[PDB]
Amino acid sequence: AAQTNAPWGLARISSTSPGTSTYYYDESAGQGSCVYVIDTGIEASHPEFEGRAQMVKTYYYSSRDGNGHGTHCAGTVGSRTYGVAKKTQLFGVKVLDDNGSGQYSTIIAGMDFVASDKNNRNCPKGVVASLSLGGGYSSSVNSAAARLQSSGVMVAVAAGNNNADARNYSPASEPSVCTVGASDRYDRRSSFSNYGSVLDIFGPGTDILSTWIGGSTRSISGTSMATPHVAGLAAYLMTLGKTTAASACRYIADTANKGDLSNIPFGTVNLLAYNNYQA
Ligand SMILES: [Ca+2]
Ligand SMILES: [Ca+2]
Repeated sequence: AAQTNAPWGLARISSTSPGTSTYYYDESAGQGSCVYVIDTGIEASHPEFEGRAQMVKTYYYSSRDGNGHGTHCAGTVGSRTYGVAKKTQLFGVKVLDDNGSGQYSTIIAGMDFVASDKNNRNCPKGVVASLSLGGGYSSSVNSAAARLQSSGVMVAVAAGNNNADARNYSPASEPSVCTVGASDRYDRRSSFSNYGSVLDIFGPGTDILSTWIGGSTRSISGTSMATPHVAGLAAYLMTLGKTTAASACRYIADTANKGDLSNIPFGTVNLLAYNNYQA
């Protein structure tokens, strides 16, 4: 399949060179896989989700997304126009309030919930969890992310937007998950993106167009935008049978575009997510 005039992030992950505008992908498009979006919620009624998204858990008064952050990330995962895996199933877990904040104890409970909730969902091709959040270092938050990964879920987390080493931020500093940095359309490291040895992969993160609340769209930037690219790619590869939840992060790094990025400090991987699609 080919999506012409696609968002630059989608075209980048289906090309070995920057500057293209077509997203090449296999028609399976992640059908049979499931992706939990642990964020501010999802506006599941948005036409771009085609009825494939639903809220399953909230830790506040409502399950509605009153911020837009979670709706934006979920659209990058699997919306029709702006998504990597255009046929996956989306589940929303609202651990952040409508201001974009949340306590660590609530974020931990959300991860434990996903580990248990997947056992009563029909996801024959596997389960992915996308965490576009984080804060200061916390061993308890790292441990919860390691538990979710150990339970059989491919966990992708944002590296952070501090332009610093991600080793002082959680859950980005947990080695067993997949920590995602951000890049721009010129194959440069995003000026805000964290770095360090704990990073596993880079994804498109600057000026990312996706869905928004009120049935609209808008373009925002952050490592919170790069993570759903990797989460969507994992569901796309797992549906194709290329990898499993336990080894998806390693397979993505093994098959990524290598050396294409600039302004990468020494000690940080120079790897860019890539789907290796050949018609
Ligand atoms: Ca290249
Ligand atoms: Ca890792």
